[PDB]
Amino acid sequence: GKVFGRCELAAAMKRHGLDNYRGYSLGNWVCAAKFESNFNTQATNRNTDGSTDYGILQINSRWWCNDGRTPGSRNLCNIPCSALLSSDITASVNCAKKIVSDGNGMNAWVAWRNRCKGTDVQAWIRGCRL
Repeated sequence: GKVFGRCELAAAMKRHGLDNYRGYSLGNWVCAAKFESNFNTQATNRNTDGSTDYGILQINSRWWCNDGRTPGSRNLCNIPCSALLSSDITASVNCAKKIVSDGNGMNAWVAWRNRCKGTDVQAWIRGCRL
């Protein structure tokens, strides 16, 4: 397992191209992870509706990843949801990119919309080596 630190996650996300990706500066992505999962790569939220949110960015199994148990599955990231529980952030970052590339803002992430949008998101990367 793994729980990231803020700056460790910022650096990994930047190595994966997230700083300014589709108009979202790096702190947006760190803030989203903070409030979605508290940086826990294995965070898993199982919803009454039968879908589940997986990993550090709490990506959902209806549209985005396949867990084989969710009605209406589209698997638009073309990954098993297990890949979103990895200690390495590859699948989560690539799927987060795909979400935005499929026409969704960051507003897809409830924690970003509710905790991060409009704030000084740069604070989430302040003092980090990048």
